[PDB]
Amino acid sequence: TPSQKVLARQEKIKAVALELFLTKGYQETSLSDIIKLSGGSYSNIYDGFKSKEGLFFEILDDICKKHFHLIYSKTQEIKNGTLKEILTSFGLAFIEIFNQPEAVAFGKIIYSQVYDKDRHLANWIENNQQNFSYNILMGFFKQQNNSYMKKNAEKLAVLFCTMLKEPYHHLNVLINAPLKNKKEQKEHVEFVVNVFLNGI
Amino acid sequence: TPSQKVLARQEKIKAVALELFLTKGYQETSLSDIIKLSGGSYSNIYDGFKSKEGLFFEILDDICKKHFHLIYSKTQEIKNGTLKEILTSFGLAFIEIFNQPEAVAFGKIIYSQVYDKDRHLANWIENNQQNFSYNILMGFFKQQNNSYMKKNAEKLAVLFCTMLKEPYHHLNVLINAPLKNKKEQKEHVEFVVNVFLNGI
Ligand SMILES: C[C@@H](CCC(=O)NCCS(=O)(=O)O)[C@H]1CC[C@H]2[C@@H]3[C@H](O)C[C@H]4C[C@@H](O)CC[C@]4(C)[C@H]3C[C@H](O)[C@]12C
Ligand SMILES: C[C@@H](CCC(=O)NCCS(=O)(=O)O)[C@H]1CC[C@H]2[C@@H]3[C@H](O)C[C@H]4C[C@@H](O)CC[C@]4(C)[C@H]3C[C@H](O)[C@]12C
Repeated sequence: TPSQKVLARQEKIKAVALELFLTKGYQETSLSDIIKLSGGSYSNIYDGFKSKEGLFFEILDDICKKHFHLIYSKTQEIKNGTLKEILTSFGLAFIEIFNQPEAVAFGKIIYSQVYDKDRHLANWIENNQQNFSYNILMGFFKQQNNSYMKKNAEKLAVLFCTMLKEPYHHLNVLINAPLKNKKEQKEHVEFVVNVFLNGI
Repeated sequence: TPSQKVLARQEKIKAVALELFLTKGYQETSLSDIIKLSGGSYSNIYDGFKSKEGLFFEILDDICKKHFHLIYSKTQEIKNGTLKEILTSFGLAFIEIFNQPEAVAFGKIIYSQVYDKDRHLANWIENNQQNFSYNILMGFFKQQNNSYMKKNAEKLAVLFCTMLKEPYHHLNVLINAPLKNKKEQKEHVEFVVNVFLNGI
């Protein structure tokens, strides 16, 4: 179908963009580099891919959606659902995702944009709030028959993700600190889940 | 004294460096810009100020020391010392420090260095571990007559600072999200202190 060829073309451009970002580097790579190796698979006209930044964020679109459904699945595998084991299932999947080299590579690209005057990032984050994983946790907190947990649901979701992610991701990104292996992941999630549920 | 003039000279160069960073911008500013308006108050020779990055991190040296002693004082004002009120005194001072425009401006400079091949940042962080504020909390946790708190002291210190700082600072820095006013600060610290001490 024409629509399928359209989508196949978009995917070729994104893969080319990503490959350049990884080999040549995000800052080194220009739009014309991407048009160049996309060939005539990109005709300058019909695109919403109007820039290097726009393409990066189209790639991020997909990755966010992919991570969301993966975390959601792992979490909804548990039907029984104590808060402790839902936290723990969310935690394990979330932290694993942040301990891949990819998470660091993308992290660096985003950090490097701190002085961008086009505000692609702010627009992206504001237009995609519903696609972030913390929403998954937020939904469970609501379901909890607890005054405190329903009313603070979003902030608790965000608190939990933060305790898991930081400052480890920040250090992976800024000074390329070592990732956590599987065991350390497990340990950190459990450590965090206890403090969160039961306090020190 | 010669030693006092030496120090006065160093301070002039740092103030010039900082002023440029704030008005012209960190990336826009070059070492020669700094030498330029430092005048002959900088003779190229005796300095350890061998670069724009080195100067930035000399400025950061002072700021870190200043924040450390300020938090330490506010914390040691309390002699009575329940864990709750020591956490709360550390929290209020810490979060206030991160909700100043300065914290954001410096944050952006650091983030922008993510692709620096000189690794000034990693060296700086590794050489100044003892000067970070989390050490203050770490010391209290040790003093607590608690097996769990003494053995995890550093990680608990780092956990607490993180729950306070993130992801708010990250968003101030990346997309210039609004700072918390005094009331929101107070609210967040208390919110966080409860979860930390007592769990949800
Ligand atoms: C800026 C970070 C803050 C997280 C967030 O957006 N929380 C919202 C809090 S709030 O209720 O609106 O206050 C997140 C948001 C989007 C994140 C990035 C997108 O997630 C990019 C991905 C790649 C993925 O595997 C997820 C991690 C990551 C490599 C992210 C790193 C980064 O620190 C970002 C920018
Ligand atoms: C990278 C951040 C992580 C904090 C940290 O170093 N924790 C150590 C954890 S661990 O036990 O070694 O694992 C911190 C460390 C030094 C921090 C920067 C220095 O603090 C620069 C200052 C300016 C000050 O007012 C403090 C905040 C800040 C504007 C910082 C922002 C930033 O996110 C940094 C880089």
